[PDB]
Amino acid sequence: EFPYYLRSFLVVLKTVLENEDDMLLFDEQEKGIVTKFYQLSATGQKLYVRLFQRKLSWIKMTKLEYEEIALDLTPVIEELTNAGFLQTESELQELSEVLELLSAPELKSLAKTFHLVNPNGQKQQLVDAFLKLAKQGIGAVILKRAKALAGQSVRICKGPRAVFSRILLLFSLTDSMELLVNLGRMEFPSYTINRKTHIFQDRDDLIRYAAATHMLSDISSAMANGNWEEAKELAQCAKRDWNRLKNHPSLRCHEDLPLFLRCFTVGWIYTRILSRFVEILQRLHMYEEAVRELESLLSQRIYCPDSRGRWWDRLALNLHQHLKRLEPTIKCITEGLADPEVRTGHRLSLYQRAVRLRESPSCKKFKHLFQQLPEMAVQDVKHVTITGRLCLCSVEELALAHYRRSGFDQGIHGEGSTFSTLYGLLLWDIIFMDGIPDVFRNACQAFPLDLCTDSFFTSRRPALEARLQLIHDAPEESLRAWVAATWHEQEGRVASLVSWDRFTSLQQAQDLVSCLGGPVLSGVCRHLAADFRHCRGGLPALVVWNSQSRHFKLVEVKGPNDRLSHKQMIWLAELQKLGAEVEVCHVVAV
Amino acid sequence: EFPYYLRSFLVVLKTVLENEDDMLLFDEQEKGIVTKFYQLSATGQKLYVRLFQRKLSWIKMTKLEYEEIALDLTPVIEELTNAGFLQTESELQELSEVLELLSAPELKSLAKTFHLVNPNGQKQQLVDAFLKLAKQGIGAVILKRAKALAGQSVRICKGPRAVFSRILLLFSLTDSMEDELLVNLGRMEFPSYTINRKTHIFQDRDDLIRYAAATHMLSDISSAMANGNWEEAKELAQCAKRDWNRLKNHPSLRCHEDLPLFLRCFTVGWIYTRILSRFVEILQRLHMYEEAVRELESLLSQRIYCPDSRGRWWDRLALNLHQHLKRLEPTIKCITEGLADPEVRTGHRLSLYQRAVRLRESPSCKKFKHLFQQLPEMAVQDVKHVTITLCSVEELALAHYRRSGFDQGIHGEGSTFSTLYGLLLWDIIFMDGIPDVFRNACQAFPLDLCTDSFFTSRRPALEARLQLIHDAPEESLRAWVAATWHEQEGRVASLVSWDRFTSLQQAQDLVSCLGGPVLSGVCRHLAADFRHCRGGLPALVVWNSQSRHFKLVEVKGPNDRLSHKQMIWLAELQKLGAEVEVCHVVAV
DNA sequence: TGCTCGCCAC
DNA sequence: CGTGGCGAGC
DNA sequence: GGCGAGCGCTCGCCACG
Repeated sequence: EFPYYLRSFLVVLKTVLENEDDMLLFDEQEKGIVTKFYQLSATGQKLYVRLFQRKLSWIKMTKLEYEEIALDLTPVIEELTNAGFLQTESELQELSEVLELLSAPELKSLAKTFHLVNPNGQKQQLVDAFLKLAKQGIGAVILKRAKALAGQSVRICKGPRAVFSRILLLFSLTDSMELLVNLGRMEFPSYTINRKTHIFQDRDDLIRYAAATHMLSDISSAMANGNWEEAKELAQCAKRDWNRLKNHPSLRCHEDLPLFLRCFTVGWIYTRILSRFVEILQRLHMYEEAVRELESLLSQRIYCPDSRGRWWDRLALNLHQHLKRLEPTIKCITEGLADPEVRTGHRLSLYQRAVRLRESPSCKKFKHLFQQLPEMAVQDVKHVTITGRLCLCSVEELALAHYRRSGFDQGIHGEGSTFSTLYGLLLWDIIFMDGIPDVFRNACQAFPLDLCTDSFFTSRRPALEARLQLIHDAPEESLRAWVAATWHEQEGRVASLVSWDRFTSLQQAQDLVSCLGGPVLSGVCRHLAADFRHCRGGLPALVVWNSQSRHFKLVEVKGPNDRLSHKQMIWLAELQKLGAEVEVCHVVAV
Repeated sequence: EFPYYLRSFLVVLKTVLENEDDMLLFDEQEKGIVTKFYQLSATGQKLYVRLFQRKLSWIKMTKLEYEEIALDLTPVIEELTNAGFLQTESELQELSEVLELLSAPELKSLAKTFHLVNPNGQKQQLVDAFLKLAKQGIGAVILKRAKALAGQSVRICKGPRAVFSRILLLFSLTDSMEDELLVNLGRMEFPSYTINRKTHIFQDRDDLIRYAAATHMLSDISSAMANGNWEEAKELAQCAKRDWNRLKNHPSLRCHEDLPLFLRCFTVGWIYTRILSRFVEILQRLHMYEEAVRELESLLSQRIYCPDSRGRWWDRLALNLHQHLKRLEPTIKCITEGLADPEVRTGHRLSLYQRAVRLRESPSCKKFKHLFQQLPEMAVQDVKHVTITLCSVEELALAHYRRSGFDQGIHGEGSTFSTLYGLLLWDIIFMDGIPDVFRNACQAFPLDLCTDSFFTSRRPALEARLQLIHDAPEESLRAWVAATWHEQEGRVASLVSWDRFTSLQQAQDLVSCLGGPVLSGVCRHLAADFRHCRGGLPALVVWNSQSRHFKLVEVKGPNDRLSHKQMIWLAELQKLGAEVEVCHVVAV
């Protein structure tokens, strides 16, 4: 009677409409459109939302079926059309739009009808042949005959759609760079909402934000399908639209935001776009151009500081191998090493490349450029080998089976989620504490907005310092009981850090915290609090333990062609320093 | 002083009364009613007809205004009541009947009176609330209070009304299903022919009555559908469906099967078949494609009624399976049986074939290849399309061709050619000696017009006239047209639009441009297959009156697409050497 | 084919 | 001020 | 041709920056 998708859509509208500063990002005609939506019948509201969730494009009216709403949708379509929310095929005026709507057999059929050569050609080829054929006019005729085949067709009008689209964005900004159906059914974590800052300066700021989003979505799509040439041109235009925008007043206010909010601005999105542009240029072998763009990204310090390590490291790689330019390479590593935002994984990666360069014929002469190098070296781990199966049932599953043979009856393979879940269970009320401005912006967040930022720790330092000492010296019964508290009071609530299914039971989690002990846990929680983005990624694939003796090993698992990455090497050593027993398990090919 | 509606009503009575066998389809009291009507006063006759043309429903006497009948209608009402033609509110005893008679203020007023919750509700909601409330009776009280509001009121008595109703039907059978007696009657001059009865259409008085009630039901259902009342339309059809199978092998049907096709359309079974055919459209509007298909298979499983419709049926059946149902092999079977069926005329045939080609040529259907082997190679040629950028979509096209040098032009659709056909072949279309096509003096067309036997019954005269037209020089064409025009202008023929041409001269100029071969071709198609020919003809005919260049144009705006029939006829005209075009108007 | 719009005697 | 929710007429 | 109704959308009022 009152279905989930509508309920969830109604919640979102209510929230955004409630907030006056958000409403300042719409002009009067746009506000009027939301009003008009509210004026629609309930059957009208249902159809619009079912169409708004669909791909923005025409759909066949005989494929519309929502029996619970109306047996025959025609008069509802009519209402939505009269109100300016939907169009019918009367407004189908682009040949490409209609050619996009037709299936393959149909397109083929139409092709034979017009005596189109090579009709067996793939859809893009057919569409292009028709369109070219129209450039002999004839286009109008191909159009009408296609529409006859399509039958009655409807599309959401793009004006109103983009309004709701930007409202969506405003409601959940952290999903933009990451609609979700389950919303009616998911239980969210507890916290008190506390909003303090305007994120978007104005209507136009939102619109530029939205267009950046769609571009990023376009480019991503192209890359996924191996269309790197198309991906490049779209990126180059996007690149042009960004420089053509840098000048705008709203950016000045974005630059004033702390990092964990700054990620929800137009500029941050284009920076992400530029970062993918780097990968695209390389796939296309344009290593020269990739390098200037990298130097450009690295020359500014407002956006994506978290990414700098990835950038420096790729820049060096392109110089060292792609460009073979040895002295700027050394320069790069030294600046990179000097960059305080680079976390230890990429740092180790950069250094490792310096050593490599300082020790081959190529670089004997530049000896005086290598003096600044710190002697940051990383400890040795214990290494075993096992045989594989296949060409593979999951490497990790094979490892797990072997350690169960070696007397480790318990074992988990959540990667970073293992520890991050324990972190979550031990520090829940601090992660979600009140008094920290702007970290909670709606009641449907899975995490504080500053979580993956340096200011997470600095903003909760007193509480964090007191909790980490309390864990470090906590008795085993304390550890188990703290975990149980959070587990019992929060189980099911959706927290991005926590995997409610990672452990088979509270008891398993209690047994694990007992084996790890307070000192280790404290060490791990400190690193995650202090530097979450970097820390989360280098954690061992596996934890296995003997439930009687509480002997445990934290295992990184490596098949053929699999080798420790820099981050993983930095973390295995750190764990080893906390006295935890660590191992690298290699599966060998069968 | 003697108005059209009465004149026309008098003609209808005259015609039916004239035929003694038709009069046998009423009993004595019913005949007596018609006598009493003729007994009724001239002011009386006027009021009765004005009320007979209204819905069968109560009317307030204080809402009656007909100064042309009487300044005070009270005694006229009284005459009609005493004679048993109207009933007054003394016989108003049904709650629903009275609740249907009240307007909005009144229903609201009554609502306050009985302490109804929401007297501000809409009328139908109030009517329904009162009627439910009456299901507790208290009906009598709601009735009297409603009548107090209505005032003095009358309704046409249903017995006598149904007699006149069947008389009307007998006069003009092709008005009965028309929805899916006419006014001029005193003033229209009808074509010449000889009156010719040879078959009884109705086996008995009862068969006629069942026929008439089927007609009214079909008319009811059709009305509902037209208003988008598809749910009510469905129920009505379901009942009608029940009444037909409830009757099926009844004695009267045997005699209906004996009738030639052009009378068979005036029998109960044919009407229910039409009803079931609307049933198909209803089920599809309701998306009930499963149920639609059994009904189609059922209508196609009998071959006594509506062979004209078989093409529509086959084609819809194929589409429903091919789309939505997606059941590929029976679809192919269906199309092939359809294509095999000699009743299917060329428009739907083309439509069926088109669908076969589509199915025969996609990966989904490679395997069924052995089911396509019988396929005849009936193909229809591709025509040329031009485009230009409301006002008059037809009017815009007309203006454009005037700019392109075609100073004359007619937005005539099929009536343009059908009118020319009429003017060139009138005396043969209406020639004497052909049994059963002319049954009374008030027909607008021969009864066999829409039937196979139209052509076969006039074949020798047609063959000789079509050859004569094929070789006719301009001057012959102009002269023949003028002859018929001058001797028949004004006569009501359904084929002929006396206003389609601006003048005789325009029609003569057009026949001069078309020439004999084209005209011959057109007349042959219309004679051979009139129903199908009439519908597919181009929206426009435009011509240059000096050079006699003409173009036949079909016009398509946004959301406007060539139908199968139109594609078949553009090709045919092109084959006769006429220049044809499809003109698309694109949005500005 | 736009279109806001639904019938009832003339 | 400027804005837009927002409740009575054609 | 007559309208009997339905009925969804402007114009002012207030609040809220």
